[PDB]
Amino acid sequence: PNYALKFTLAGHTKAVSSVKFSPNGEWLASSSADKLIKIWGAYDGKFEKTISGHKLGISDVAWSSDSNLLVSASDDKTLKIWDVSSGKCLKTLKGHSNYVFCCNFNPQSNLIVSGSFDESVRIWDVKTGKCLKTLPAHSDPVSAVHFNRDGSLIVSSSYDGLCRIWDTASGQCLKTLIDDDNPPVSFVKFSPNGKYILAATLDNTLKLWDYSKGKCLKTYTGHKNEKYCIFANFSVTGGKWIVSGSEDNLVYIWNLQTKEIVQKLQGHTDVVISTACHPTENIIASAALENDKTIKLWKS
Ligand SMILES: C[C@H](NC(=O)[C@H](CCCNC(=N)N)NC(=O)[C@H](C)NC(=O)[C@@H](N)CO)C(=O)NCc1ccc(/N=N/c2ccc(CO)cc2)cc1
Repeated sequence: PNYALKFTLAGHTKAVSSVKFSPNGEWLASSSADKLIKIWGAYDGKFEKTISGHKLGISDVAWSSDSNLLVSASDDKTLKIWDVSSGKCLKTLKGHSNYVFCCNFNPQSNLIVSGSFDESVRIWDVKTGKCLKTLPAHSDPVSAVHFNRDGSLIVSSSYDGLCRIWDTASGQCLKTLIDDDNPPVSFVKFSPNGKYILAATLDNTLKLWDYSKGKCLKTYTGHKNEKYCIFANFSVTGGKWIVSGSEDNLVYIWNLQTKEIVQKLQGHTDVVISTACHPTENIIASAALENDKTIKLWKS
Protein backbone atom coordinates (compact mmCIF):
# COMPACT_ATOMS: atom_id res chain seq x y z
CA PRO A 1 0.00 0.00 0.00
CA ASN A 2 0.95 3.64 -0.44
CA TYR A 3 -0.51 5.89 2.23
CA ALA A 4 0.73 9.44 1.63
CA LEU A 5 0.10 12.52 3.75
CA LYS A 6 -2.79 14.49 2.33
CA PHE A 7 -3.98 16.66 5.24
CA THR A 8 -2.68 18.09 8.50
CA LEU A 9 -5.38 19.18 10.92
CA ALA A 10 -4.50 21.86 13.44
CA GLY A 11 -6.67 23.24 16.24
CA HIS A 12 -6.34 21.35 19.50
CA THR A 13 -4.33 23.38 21.99
CA LYS A 14 -3.35 20.18 23.80
CA ALA A 15 -2.77 16.47 23.13
CA VAL A 16 -5.20 14.61 20.92
CA SER A 17 -6.24 11.45 22.68
CA SER A 18 -8.43 9.79 20.07
CA VAL A 19 -9.74 10.06 16.50
CA LYS A 20 -12.75 8.26 14.96
CA PHE A 21 -14.40 8.22 11.54
CA SER A 22 -18.18 8.44 11.49
CA PRO A 23 -19.68 5.24 10.06
CA ASN A 24 -21.27 7.11 7.15
CA GLY A 25 -17.67 8.05 6.29
CA GLU A 26 -18.25 11.80 6.10
CA TRP A 27 -16.63 12.92 9.30
CA LEU A 28 -13.80 12.67 11.71
CA ALA A 29 -14.22 13.37 15.39
CA SER A 30 -11.29 14.12 17.67
CA SER A 31 -10.95 14.17 21.42
CA SER A 32 -8.32 16.01 23.37
CA ALA A 33 -6.79 16.81 26.69
CA ASP A 34 -7.95 20.37 25.96
CA LYS A 35 -11.42 19.22 27.14
CA LEU A 36 -12.82 19.63 23.61
CA ILE A 37 -14.26 17.51 20.80
CA LYS A 38 -13.57 18.61 17.25
CA ILE A 39 -15.36 17.41 14.14
CA TRP A 40 -13.65 17.50 10.75
CA GLY A 41 -14.48 16.72 7.13
CA ALA A 42 -13.21 13.18 6.47
CA TYR A 43 -12.35 13.89 2.85
CA ASP A 44 -10.99 17.42 2.93
CA GLY A 45 -9.69 17.75 6.51
CA LYS A 46 -11.76 20.89 6.86
CA PHE A 47 -12.68 22.00 10.37
CA GLU A 48 -16.42 21.85 11.02
CA LYS A 49 -17.24 22.56 14.69
CA THR A 50 -16.20 22.31 18.33
CA ILE A 51 -18.19 20.39 20.87
CA SER A 52 -17.54 21.27 24.49
CA GLY A 53 -18.89 20.46 27.93
CA HIS A 54 -16.44 18.26 29.78
CA LYS A 55 -14.81 19.62 32.92
CA LEU A 56 -11.57 17.79 32.26
CA GLY A 57 -9.71 16.24 29.34
CA ILE A 58 -11.17 13.57 27.10
CA SER A 59 -9.53 10.16 26.55
CA ASP A 60 -11.94 8.70 24.00
CA VAL A 61 -14.86 9.32 21.72
CA ALA A 62 -17.32 7.17 19.73
CA TRP A 63 -19.97 7.51 17.01
CA SER A 64 -23.42 5.92 16.98
CA SER A 65 -24.02 3.77 13.89
CA ASP A 66 -26.18 6.43 12.26
CA SER A 67 -23.46 9.10 12.72
CA ASN A 68 -25.88 11.32 14.63
CA LEU A 69 -24.56 10.78 18.11
CA LEU A 70 -21.21 10.98 19.79
CA VAL A 71 -20.14 9.60 23.15
CA SER A 72 -17.07 10.91 24.95
CA ALA A 73 -15.09 9.53 27.90
CA SER A 74 -13.61 12.07 30.30
CA ASP A 75 -11.30 12.38 33.32
CA ASP A 76 -14.22 14.18 35.02
CA LYS A 77 -15.54 10.64 35.71
CA THR A 78 -18.44 11.03 33.28
CA LEU A 79 -19.58 10.24 29.80
CA LYS A 80 -21.70 12.63 27.80
CA ILE A 81 -23.83 11.82 24.82
CA TRP A 82 -23.87 14.47 22.15
CA ASP A 83 -26.29 15.28 19.37
CA VAL A 84 -23.72 16.06 16.70
CA SER A 85 -25.68 18.32 14.33
CA SER A 86 -27.13 20.59 17.04
CA GLY A 87 -24.18 20.30 19.43
CA LYS A 88 -26.48 19.51 22.38
CA CYS A 89 -25.34 17.40 25.28
CA LEU A 90 -28.31 14.97 25.55
CA LYS A 91 -27.25 12.91 28.57
CA THR A 92 -24.52 12.76 31.13
CA LEU A 93 -23.71 9.24 32.27
CA LYS A 94 -22.64 9.27 35.91
CA GLY A 95 -21.53 6.29 38.00
CA HIS A 96 -17.80 5.80 37.45
CA SER A 97 -15.67 6.76 40.44
CA ASN A 98 -12.54 7.49 38.47
CA TYR A 99 -11.31 8.53 35.00
CA VAL A 100 -13.43 7.13 32.20
CA PHE A 101 -10.89 5.85 29.72
CA CYS A 102 -12.72 4.23 26.81
CA CYS A 103 -16.21 4.07 25.31
CA ASN A 104 -18.23 2.59 22.46
CA PHE A 105 -21.74 2.31 21.04
CA ASN A 106 -23.07 -1.13 20.13
CA PRO A 107 -24.10 -1.58 16.46
CA GLN A 108 -27.77 -0.96 17.29
CA SER A 109 -26.56 2.14 19.15
CA ASN A 110 -29.09 1.72 21.93
CA LEU A 111 -26.23 0.81 24.28
CA ILE A 112 -22.91 2.30 25.35
CA VAL A 113 -20.04 0.44 27.03
CA SER A 114 -17.45 2.29 29.11
CA GLY A 115 -14.26 1.27 30.89
CA SER A 116 -12.62 3.18 33.68
CA PHE A 117 -9.69 3.56 36.09
CA ASP A 118 -12.11 2.27 38.74
CA GLU A 119 -11.30 -1.12 37.14
CA SER A 120 -14.94 -1.58 36.13
CA VAL A 121 -16.95 -1.76 32.93
CA ARG A 122 -20.46 -0.30 32.70
CA ILE A 123 -23.29 -0.68 30.20
CA TRP A 124 -25.48 2.34 29.69
CA ASP A 125 -28.87 2.88 28.19
CA VAL A 126 -28.49 5.53 25.46
CA LYS A 127 -32.05 6.88 25.58
CA THR A 128 -32.35 7.20 29.36
CA GLY A 129 -28.71 7.67 30.31
CA LYS A 130 -29.05 5.04 33.00
CA CYS A 131 -26.42 2.46 33.85
CA LEU A 132 -27.88 -1.00 33.05
CA LYS A 133 -24.96 -3.06 34.32
CA THR A 134 -21.73 -2.88 36.25
CA LEU A 135 -19.23 -5.67 35.71
CA PRO A 136 -16.38 -6.43 38.21
CA ALA A 137 -14.21 -6.75 35.14
CA HIS A 138 -10.61 -6.24 36.23
CA SER A 139 -8.25 -5.65 39.12
CA ASP A 140 -6.59 -2.68 37.41
CA PRO A 141 -7.62 0.19 35.09
CA VAL A 142 -9.71 -0.76 32.04
CA SER A 143 -7.86 0.30 28.89
CA ALA A 144 -10.39 -0.59 26.19
CA VAL A 145 -13.90 -1.90 25.65
CA HIS A 146 -15.56 -2.88 22.36
CA PHE A 147 -18.70 -4.53 21.03
CA ASN A 148 -18.61 -7.27 18.39
CA ARG A 149 -20.48 -7.06 15.06
CA ASP A 150 -23.88 -7.97 16.44
CA GLY A 151 -23.44 -6.43 19.88
CA SER A 152 -23.87 -9.76 21.68
CA LEU A 153 -20.32 -9.61 23.03
CA ILE A 154 -18.11 -7.10 24.76
CA VAL A 155 -14.32 -7.37 24.94
CA SER A 156 -12.32 -5.51 27.58
CA SER A 157 -8.61 -5.15 28.33
CA SER A 158 -6.66 -3.92 31.28
CA TYR A 159 -3.28 -3.14 32.79
CA ASP A 160 -3.84 -6.34 34.81
CA GLY A 161 -2.79 -8.19 31.65
CA LEU A 162 -6.14 -9.76 30.72
CA CYS A 163 -8.75 -9.66 27.99
CA ARG A 164 -12.22 -10.75 29.00
CA ILE A 165 -15.20 -11.33 26.79
CA TRP A 166 -18.60 -10.52 28.19
CA ASP A 167 -22.16 -11.39 27.37
CA THR A 168 -23.92 -8.09 26.72
CA ALA A 169 -27.36 -9.29 27.83
CA SER A 170 -26.47 -11.11 31.09
CA GLY A 171 -23.11 -9.63 32.07
CA GLN A 172 -21.29 -12.88 32.64
CA CYS A 173 -17.66 -13.37 31.64
CA LEU A 174 -17.51 -15.86 28.78
CA LYS A 175 -13.76 -16.01 28.46
CA THR A 176 -10.46 -14.82 29.79
CA LEU A 177 -7.72 -14.63 27.19
CA ILE A 178 -4.30 -15.24 28.65
CA ASP A 179 -1.07 -16.20 26.86
CA ASP A 180 2.41 -17.22 28.13
CA ASP A 181 2.75 -14.08 30.25
CA ASN A 182 0.48 -11.13 30.91
CA PRO A 183 2.08 -7.78 30.14
CA PRO A 184 -0.53 -5.02 30.54
CA VAL A 185 -3.05 -4.98 27.70
CA SER A 186 -3.22 -1.43 26.38
CA PHE A 187 -5.76 -2.02 23.67
CA VAL A 188 -8.27 -4.53 22.36
CA LYS A 189 -11.00 -4.82 19.72
CA PHE A 190 -12.93 -7.29 17.57
CA SER A 191 -12.20 -7.63 13.88
CA PRO A 192 -15.10 -6.37 11.77
CA ASN A 193 -16.35 -9.89 10.94
CA GLY A 194 -15.99 -10.55 14.63
CA LYS A 195 -13.95 -13.70 14.23
CA TYR A 196 -10.80 -12.33 15.85
CA ILE A 197 -9.64 -9.88 18.42
CA LEU A 198 -6.60 -7.68 18.18
CA ALA A 199 -4.79 -6.88 21.40
CA ALA A 200 -1.99 -4.47 22.10
CA THR A 201 0.45 -4.96 24.95
CA LEU A 202 3.05 -2.76 26.58
CA ASP A 203 5.76 -5.13 25.40
CA ASN A 204 5.86 -3.66 21.89
CA THR A 205 3.55 -6.37 20.65
CA LEU A 206 0.31 -6.62 18.73
CA LYS A 207 -1.46 -10.00 18.86
CA LEU A 208 -4.22 -11.47 16.76
CA TRP A 209 -6.37 -13.83 18.80
CA ASP A 210 -8.88 -16.37 17.66
CA TYR A 211 -11.12 -15.83 20.62
CA SER A 212 -13.44 -18.84 20.13
CA LYS A 213 -10.54 -21.31 20.06
CA GLY A 214 -8.86 -19.00 22.59
CA LYS A 215 -5.48 -19.25 20.84
CA CYS A 216 -3.16 -16.41 19.83
CA LEU A 217 -2.72 -16.65 16.02
CA LYS A 218 -0.51 -13.80 14.81
CA THR A 219 1.98 -11.41 16.30
CA TYR A 220 3.07 -8.03 14.96
CA THR A 221 6.18 -6.21 16.12
CA GLY A 222 8.72 -3.62 15.10
CA HIS A 223 6.83 -0.74 16.69
CA LYS A 224 7.47 0.82 20.08
CA ASN A 225 4.75 0.62 22.72
CA GLU A 226 5.78 0.43 26.34
CA LYS A 227 3.76 3.17 28.00
CA TYR A 228 0.66 4.44 26.21
CA CYS A 229 -2.66 2.92 25.31
CA ILE A 230 -2.30 3.21 21.55
CA PHE A 231 -5.35 2.50 19.38
CA ALA A 232 -4.79 -0.12 16.67
CA ASN A 233 -7.02 -1.12 13.74
CA PHE A 234 -7.99 -3.50 11.02
CA SER A 235 -7.82 -1.82 7.63
CA VAL A 236 -10.16 -3.73 5.35
CA THR A 237 -11.14 -1.43 2.46
CA GLY A 238 -8.07 -2.13 0.35
CA GLY A 239 -5.69 -4.85 1.38
CA LYS A 240 -5.95 -6.42 4.81
CA TRP A 241 -3.68 -4.54 7.20
CA ILE A 242 -3.07 -4.01 10.84
CA VAL A 243 -2.67 -0.31 11.56
CA SER A 244 -1.21 1.02 14.80
CA GLY A 245 0.36 4.14 16.20
CA SER A 246 3.67 3.98 17.96
CA GLU A 247 5.74 5.74 20.56
CA ASP A 248 8.47 6.42 18.01
CA ASN A 249 6.16 8.93 16.21
CA LEU A 250 5.44 6.60 13.27
CA VAL A 251 2.30 5.01 11.94
CA TYR A 252 2.86 1.30 11.39
CA ILE A 253 1.16 -0.84 8.79
CA TRP A 254 1.51 -4.63 8.69
CA ASN A 255 0.34 -7.22 6.24
CA LEU A 256 -2.27 -9.05 8.31
CA GLN A 257 -1.43 -12.61 7.37
CA THR A 258 2.31 -12.46 6.60
CA LYS A 259 2.93 -10.04 9.57
CA GLU A 260 5.49 -7.93 7.68
CA ILE A 261 5.75 -4.18 8.16
CA VAL A 262 4.71 -2.94 4.76
CA GLN A 263 4.66 0.78 5.51
CA LYS A 264 5.92 3.21 8.10
CA LEU A 265 4.39 6.67 8.05
CA GLN A 266 6.51 9.72 8.84
CA GLY A 267 5.39 13.17 9.91
CA HIS A 268 4.31 13.30 13.51
CA THR A 269 6.61 14.88 16.07
CA ASP A 270 5.32 13.03 19.12
CA VAL A 271 3.76 9.68 20.05
CA VAL A 272 1.02 8.54 17.72
CA ILE A 273 -1.56 7.68 20.36
CA SER A 274 -4.33 7.01 17.88
CA THR A 275 -5.13 5.86 14.36
CA ALA A 276 -8.41 5.23 12.59
CA CYS A 277 -9.50 3.57 9.36
CA HIS A 278 -12.17 5.01 7.12
CA PRO A 279 -15.20 2.74 6.67
CA THR A 280 -15.12 2.83 2.82
CA GLU A 281 -11.98 4.61 1.53
CA ASN A 282 -8.26 3.87 1.87
CA ILE A 283 -7.83 6.65 4.41
CA ILE A 284 -6.12 6.69 7.78
CA ALA A 285 -6.36 9.33 10.48
CA SER A 286 -3.60 9.51 13.09
CA ALA A 287 -3.18 11.74 16.11
CA ALA A 288 -0.36 12.64 18.46
CA LEU A 289 0.39 13.79 22.00
CA GLU A 290 1.20 17.11 23.61
CA ASN A 291 4.32 18.07 21.64
CA ASP A 292 2.64 17.56 18.28
CA LYS A 293 -1.08 18.32 18.79
CA THR A 294 -1.98 17.51 15.18
CA ILE A 295 -4.15 15.05 13.26
CA LYS A 296 -2.91 13.69 9.94
CA LEU A 297 -4.93 12.21 7.10
CA TRP A 298 -3.22 9.70 4.86
CA LYS A 299 -4.67 8.31 1.69
CA SER A 300 -3.57 5.23 -0.27
C1 LIG B 1 -3.00 12.88 26.76
C2 LIG B 1 -2.59 11.47 27.04
N1 LIG B 1 -3.67 10.66 27.52
C3 LIG B 1 -3.55 9.22 27.58
O1 LIG B 1 -2.52 8.69 27.25
C4 LIG B 1 -4.70 8.36 28.08
C5 LIG B 1 -5.67 8.08 26.94
C6 LIG B 1 -4.93 7.60 25.66
C7 LIG B 1 -5.92 7.33 24.50
N2 LIG B 1 -7.24 6.96 24.96
C8 LIG B 1 -7.64 5.55 24.93
N3 LIG B 1 -6.76 4.65 24.53
N4 LIG B 1 -8.83 5.19 25.31
N5 LIG B 1 -5.43 9.04 29.10
C9 LIG B 1 -4.74 9.36 30.32
O2 LIG B 1 -3.61 9.05 30.47
C10 LIG B 1 -5.50 10.10 31.40
C11 LIG B 1 -6.37 9.13 32.15
N6 LIG B 1 -6.35 11.06 30.78
C12 LIG B 1 -5.84 12.14 29.97
O3 LIG B 1 -4.63 12.25 29.81
C13 LIG B 1 -6.83 13.14 29.37
N7 LIG B 1 -6.53 14.44 29.85
C14 LIG B 1 -6.84 13.15 27.86
O4 LIG B 1 -6.67 11.81 27.38
C15 LIG B 1 -1.48 11.49 28.06
O5 LIG B 1 -0.34 11.66 27.68
N8 LIG B 1 -1.77 11.30 29.49
C16 LIG B 1 -0.62 11.32 30.40
C17 LIG B 1 -0.08 9.97 30.58
C18 LIG B 1 0.81 9.71 31.62
C19 LIG B 1 1.33 8.42 31.81
C20 LIG B 1 0.95 7.37 30.95
N9 LIG B 1 1.48 6.05 31.14
N10 LIG B 1 2.65 5.85 31.89
C21 LIG B 1 3.10 4.54 32.30
C22 LIG B 1 2.27 3.41 32.22
C23 LIG B 1 2.75 2.14 32.64
C24 LIG B 1 4.08 2.01 33.16
C25 LIG B 1 4.63 0.64 33.63
O6 LIG B 1 3.77 -0.42 33.17
C26 LIG B 1 4.89 3.13 33.25
C27 LIG B 1 4.41 4.40 32.82
C28 LIG B 1 0.06 7.63 29.90
C29 LIG B 1 -0.45 8.93 29.71
